[PDB]
Amino acid sequence: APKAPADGLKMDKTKQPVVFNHSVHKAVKCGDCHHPVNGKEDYQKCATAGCHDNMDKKDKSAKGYYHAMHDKGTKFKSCVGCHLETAGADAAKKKELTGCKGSKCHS
Ligand code: HEM
Ligand code: HEM
Ligand code: HEM
Ligand code: HEM
Repeated sequence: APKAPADGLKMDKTKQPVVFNHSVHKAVKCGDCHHPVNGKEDYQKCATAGCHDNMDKKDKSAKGYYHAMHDKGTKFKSCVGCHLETAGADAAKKKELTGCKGSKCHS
């Protein structure tokens, strides 16, 4: 099977890069993130050409990179969407896990 990479990976397609740590996410199935495409979990980088390669942050299509990391109501939970559910009503966790600045994603 594909193996989880080391912690400390940088997502740096944008001027607001974010560090992603697989170990913290080990209770999430791999294929919730590396989701099926044409019936097979796809482990390519998310912004591979033909994937989430649209770097317009207002785009809401299946190519919109920002959309795939931030929005609710998506077919697979996004970073922010899952974090909102995790934080629940806890305001401190909302800031830490979902804040647009001063959060664990963005300084
Ligand atoms: C589950 C144990 C699991 C596996 C296996 C896995 C693999 C994996 C690989 C091989 C990479 C590197 C891709 C590359 O070629 O650079 C990678 C990268 C990311 N992953 Fe992952 N991953 C597993 C689990 C999870 C889970 C549960 C999530 C979502 C909460 C997730 C997310 C990511 C992200 C984001 C990246 C970086 C990709 C990018 O920036 O394009 N992974 N993973
Ligand atoms: C990389 C780990 C990665 C992430 C993160 C990601 C997220 C993502 C979301 C949140 C959706 C749902 C969007 C919605 O509006 O419903 C989604 C959907 C699709 N993706 Fe994706 N995706 C990641 C990786 C990849 C890769 C590597 C590809 C291209 C091979 C890709 C493609 C697509 C496609 C197509 C969709 C729509 C799927 C469907 O409707 O069944 N994603 N992704
Ligand atoms: C989407 C690519 C994504 C990112 C980015 C991300 C980041 C992230 C950070 C920065 C933390 C805090 C710990 C750390 O520094 O690593 C964190 C914590 C949790 N996450 Fe996450 N996360 C992304 C995606 C997802 C998805 C899609 C889910 C749920 C399906 C998820 C869940 C969690 C959980 C649970 C934690 C731990 C929360 C806590 O309070 O410690 N993340 N993630
Ligand atoms: C709060 C809802 C919030 C905002 C607003 C926000 C903005 C933001 C911007 C402007 C970018 C850059 C987009 C571009 O193309 O210029 C960006 C990028 C990423 N973000 Fe974000 N972001 C908000 C919150 C969060 C949170 C809480 C997380 C982590 C759960 C997160 C994650 C990401 C990821 C991943 C990226 C892409 C990093 C990269 O590849 O450079 N955002 N965000």
